[PDB]
Amino acid sequence: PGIWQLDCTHLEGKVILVAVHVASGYIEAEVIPAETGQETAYFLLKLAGRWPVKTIHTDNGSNFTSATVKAACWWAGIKQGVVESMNKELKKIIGQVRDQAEHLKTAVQMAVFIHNKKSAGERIVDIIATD
Amino acid sequence: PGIWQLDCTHLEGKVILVAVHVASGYIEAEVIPAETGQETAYFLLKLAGRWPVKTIHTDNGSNFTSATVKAACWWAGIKQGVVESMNKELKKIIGQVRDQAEHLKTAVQMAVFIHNKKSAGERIVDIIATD
Ligand SMILES: Cc1c(-c2c([C@H](OC(C)(C)C)C(=O)O)n(C)c(=O)c3ccccc23)cc(F)c2c1CCCO2
Ligand SMILES: Cc1c(-c2c([C@H](OC(C)(C)C)C(=O)O)n(C)c(=O)c3ccccc23)cc(F)c2c1CCCO2
Repeated sequence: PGIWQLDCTHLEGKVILVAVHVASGYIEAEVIPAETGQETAYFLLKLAGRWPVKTIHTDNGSNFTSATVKAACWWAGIKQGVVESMNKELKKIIGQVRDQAEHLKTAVQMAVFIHNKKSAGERIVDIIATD
Repeated sequence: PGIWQLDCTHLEGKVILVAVHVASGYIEAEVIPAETGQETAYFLLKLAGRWPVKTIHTDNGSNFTSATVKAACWWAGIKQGVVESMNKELKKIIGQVRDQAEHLKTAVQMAVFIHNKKSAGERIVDIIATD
């Protein structure tokens, strides 16, 4: 309901931060300059401002040890194979549309759109609203 | 239902792109480096990937003339005093929390969170889900 999994993946020497709403498979993603606490914190603030984020999961717990990330979670009131499949599907879609944009970040957002419409977007709206 | 108003506002020599979902008052915002078509286009791709965006309104139509923006609207299938009040409320909240962060962008996302929880976030979930 309020559980999100956040992980970073690397592509073309850039870092893609991927958040998956576990119950629906819905994704939000950003291309970030480096895999740093400051970027993770800022991403969390944005995420928490639009969805009711209760709990964050990750495949790399050390991701969430910086004072900056701890601050974001404190302020927003957050605590610590669906996700694997959603990440798999996203990487595949990026591959499929990559040639249609100059910038990786553009391909990433095209892939997020395709994924969420193919839905995960309808399902998250349903879960948060009925809950 | 699918109508969003996008406008830029300037604060501390930076540019804040503010999108308001007209029916609910819900806001998404980003601090962007410059008031350019490339930034607007990228913002639209992200917005359209998470919400069902049908129509975009603005107080400055010239904002949406670049080939980049036209491309975003084409690809995502988008066409061209609530908004004034929501923008007013956002600027006020940024003012109120500004001293709590180093970076303006951080204050902006704190203000978006406060605004959406004070709700606009619950109402958009309701409108998109029942529609
Ligand atoms: C100050 C701060 C920080 C914080 C920052 C802020 O910048 C980020 C880009 C990391 C979000 C800021 O603008 O102040 N910075 C820059 C820090 O250096 C920092 C150090 C320790 C603890 C928090 C922060 C991080 C947060 F997630 C946060 C807050 C305030 C409440 C909302 O959540
Ligand atoms: C190529 C492109 C462009 C586009 C780009 C892209 O970069 C942005 C940062 C502007 C999103 C890109 O990565 O290719 N660029 C860089 C252009 O120079 C451009 C020029 C004319 C028309 C579209 C674009 C803009 C779009 F909104 C877009 C697309 C493809 C379909 C999805 O929507």
